[PDB]
Amino acid sequence: MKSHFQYSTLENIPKAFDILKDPPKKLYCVGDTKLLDTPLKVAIIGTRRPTPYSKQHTITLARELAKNGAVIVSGGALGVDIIAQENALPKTIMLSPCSLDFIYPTNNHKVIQEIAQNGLILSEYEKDFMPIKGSFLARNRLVIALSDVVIIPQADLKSGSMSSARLAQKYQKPLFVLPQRLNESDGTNELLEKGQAQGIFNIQNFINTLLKDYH
Amino acid sequence: MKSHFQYSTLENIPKAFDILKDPPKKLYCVGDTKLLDTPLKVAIIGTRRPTPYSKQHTITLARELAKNGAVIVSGGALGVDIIAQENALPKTIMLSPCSLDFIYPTNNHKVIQEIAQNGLILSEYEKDFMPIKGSFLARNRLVIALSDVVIIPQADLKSGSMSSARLAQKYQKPLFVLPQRLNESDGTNELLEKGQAQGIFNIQNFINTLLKDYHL
Repeated sequence: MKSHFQYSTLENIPKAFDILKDPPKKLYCVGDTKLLDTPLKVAIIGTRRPTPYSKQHTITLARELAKNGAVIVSGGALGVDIIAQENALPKTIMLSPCSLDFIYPTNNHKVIQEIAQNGLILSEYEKDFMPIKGSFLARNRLVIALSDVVIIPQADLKSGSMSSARLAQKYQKPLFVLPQRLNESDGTNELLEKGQAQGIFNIQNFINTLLKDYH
Repeated sequence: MKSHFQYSTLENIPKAFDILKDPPKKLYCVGDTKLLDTPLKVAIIGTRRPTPYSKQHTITLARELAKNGAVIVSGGALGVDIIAQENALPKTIMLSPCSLDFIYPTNNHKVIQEIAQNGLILSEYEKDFMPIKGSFLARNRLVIALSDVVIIPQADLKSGSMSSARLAQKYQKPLFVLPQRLNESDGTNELLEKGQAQGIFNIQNFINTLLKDYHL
């Protein structure tokens, strides 16, 4: 699926990538590259199949933060990713697991089009490049490193969101998860039992605290 | 409603009550007083109207703890209390808000009767004393001071579970809650919010850890 994206290259790889053990040598971009300068970047990632409960609060989170000047970052994946990005428009950055001439995943072509138009997409791949196992993971570390804080509304064990969790750990990014009933979001509950993550027990409080610390 | 319980007076006020500001000077008992002499006592208290979700883990906790020699302590009220006490039998202790010649609430008379037979019921009140707004609260202090740990599976704000939660804090009893969605039980989520309580994110781990800390 061709995007028909007229995309350039980004002058300077942002400072945030410096922390990487294997930084990206070059980045391609489409849309507003001035979202890269913002005070607060929040990564919102998670399962491809969120419950109406997870979805509902992801929307609230993405919207509220975006409304108050935060920028949402994700991978455009089905589920939490795309839900969070679409509801943060225009203040949202996507890290693509494929080159900017393609659209992945194809099911989200609609929102990805709006992001390229109103937000920002970045790729570590020049052109005619499609996703393979290792390219998702590599895209992932970019989302985690670019962001100040990581929210994972819902996730299972041994998932990509757990990979990312481990990344948020070693890159000292604060990890936040939505409270979930036992057995409904194992991944996020394990992060909670291990103190590897902080719970969001009040949306208004979690967001206001976060704005105050940057703002 | 008469209980028709034959009951007595406890020989010794348990030491756990000395931490109270206003310890009870006499306690009345029916059932098995040797349940007072156990290593570990867990209060399980909460809303009268639990979700199937909260009921199911309340059940697992009461049963798995009782199975392994813990004693479950509660107040015999509708919902969480009675669910926990029924599932812990015979290892359960109830603190009654009325004298032991009465049964309250009447609808729990079946499980309360089983507790009188195989568990232990205690009361601050000698006889001819039916529950009043204040005997419920007085009874709550006895629940928290007797226990070593406190579990509140689910609860709303402005509730009795909440006045008890303060008591746990005031009396330094580690306080635990079930994971609950936003806007579902605001009392227990407020306790997580304010760092006043610890969440139970793995039932089996919570239980094994609890049993090992008390050498069971």
